[PDB]
Amino acid sequence: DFHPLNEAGKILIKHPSLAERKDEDGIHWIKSQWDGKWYPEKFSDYLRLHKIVKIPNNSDKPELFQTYKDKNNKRSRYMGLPNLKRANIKTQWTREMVEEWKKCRDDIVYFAETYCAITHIDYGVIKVQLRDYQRDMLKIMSSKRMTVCNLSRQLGKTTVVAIFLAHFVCFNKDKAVGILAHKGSMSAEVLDRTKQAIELLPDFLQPGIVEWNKGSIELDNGSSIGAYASSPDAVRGNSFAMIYIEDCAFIPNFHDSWLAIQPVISSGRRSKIIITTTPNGLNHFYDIWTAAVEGKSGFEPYTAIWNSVKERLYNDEDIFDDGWQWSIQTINGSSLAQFRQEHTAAFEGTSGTLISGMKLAVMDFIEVTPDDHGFHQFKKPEPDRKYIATLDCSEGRGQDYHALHIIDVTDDVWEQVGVLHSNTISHLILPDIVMRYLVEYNECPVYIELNSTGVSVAKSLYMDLEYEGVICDSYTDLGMKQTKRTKAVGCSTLKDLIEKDKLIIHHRATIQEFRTFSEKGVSWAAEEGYHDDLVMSLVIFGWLSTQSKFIDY
Ligand code: NA
Repeated sequence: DFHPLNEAGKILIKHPSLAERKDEDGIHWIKSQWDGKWYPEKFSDYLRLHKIVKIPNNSDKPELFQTYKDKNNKRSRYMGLPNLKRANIKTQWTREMVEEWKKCRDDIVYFAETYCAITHIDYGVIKVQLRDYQRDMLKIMSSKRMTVCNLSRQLGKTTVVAIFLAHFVCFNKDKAVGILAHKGSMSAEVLDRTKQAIELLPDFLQPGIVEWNKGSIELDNGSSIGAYASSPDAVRGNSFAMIYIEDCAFIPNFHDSWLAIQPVISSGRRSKIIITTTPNGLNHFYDIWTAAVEGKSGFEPYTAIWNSVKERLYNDEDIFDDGWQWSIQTINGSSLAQFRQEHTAAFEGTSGTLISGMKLAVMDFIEVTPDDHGFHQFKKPEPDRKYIATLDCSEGRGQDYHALHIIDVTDDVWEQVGVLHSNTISHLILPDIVMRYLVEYNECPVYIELNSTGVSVAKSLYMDLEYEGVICDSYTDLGMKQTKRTKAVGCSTLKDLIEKDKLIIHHRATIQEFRTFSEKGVSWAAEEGYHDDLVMSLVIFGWLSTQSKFIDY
């Protein structure tokens, strides 16, 4: 029957068959369902697209600063170690060098792809081959002050975490870094890798080394990296410019250590903080991730799981299968319970759904016969009652649906009184159709999602049909402008509204879409083969609900 992962009726992985194809540059490509990128059919073709680059051995030519290391001059070497340079050596800055240094300074991906190395036994010093997830993480950790990663296990995260920590200390002066982990030996392992990165850097990017031991390093610029077992002592006692928290979810009695962290980041001496971990049930981390993902804590959420290692997407026969058999083989020889625990970064005591099943079980519906159009009337319009309409237009039409909700806003408890749901109505005749329902419900104001179709619909209502009740956040944008944050907090507010019983949903298909509107880290969406149009239209309302003008349309 099912692919192990697809245990219930729900599809968590699509077969290679259903994947989009493409023939280009003499090779057969297959689109991956995890990132929507094109991957060659043959594994051998993937390798000649991600081939190894040797960083050549340079003690000879100081002119070639990109690779130059003064390894043979022992006086220049820190403690006679070839890879490390003595503290306080004056570098001879040429104009080229300054530009390249500065380039690395504010382009972390370039620095990571050009200068970070691993020393291979067969090919010598080679460039680290970054992965798309790692690249994404570098950008985020760099551009944002506070970042939190919900990763799976056996992703080589440390490789990227090391590169970043290296980049920080090598291109910032007088900056103290503290790595915090459950055990101090864990955080010692992290900086070991950071040191493995630092020691392979060319002279011009390598600051001189003052201290260089297991639990601590210090550079001649003033920057340091300290390995610590997580404690409230470590945070208060030190003045950190950056705090990296390793395996955060698996740190017992973290609440006090976390409270010690607050003043260090939150208004605030204002320092960077990077958290990376696999999840561990509904503990303190679930609260961190949720606050980040709902856009409440200023943290930038990021997530990556097994499929980010693209080697797994090619089977034993070296043909692209989008991780179909690797996943089967990894499920076997172990357990589904363990695969979720090891490879999926899912939280234990919960499903993905935005709305808790605890709430989705209590939710009753009102069965009604819809119009010629897609309109479901739950409660008739009443004179002197305030209504609010939200519209998520298709694009689209199956693909997906047009979704209009009408919400009775009069009382303290808001009620969904009408829903238009259609994949048959053209967006050219929709404005009129929608209007008669808006006009039926006491000249109901409407907040339209400004997608390609929405913008158009907004025009027709406000201008062509001269409807004076269309809500706009600006004069260029006649509806809800789509942003990452609007969706995030719209979902967050929708969750609250629904669960605290401020918003009452009557439409069965709406409640049913909530049933499969779940985690699509770092956001929420509909899972395979489901629609989210009805939910997404209510997200619009959620976001509108937070707006001051709404506090009484
Ligand atoms: Na308005």
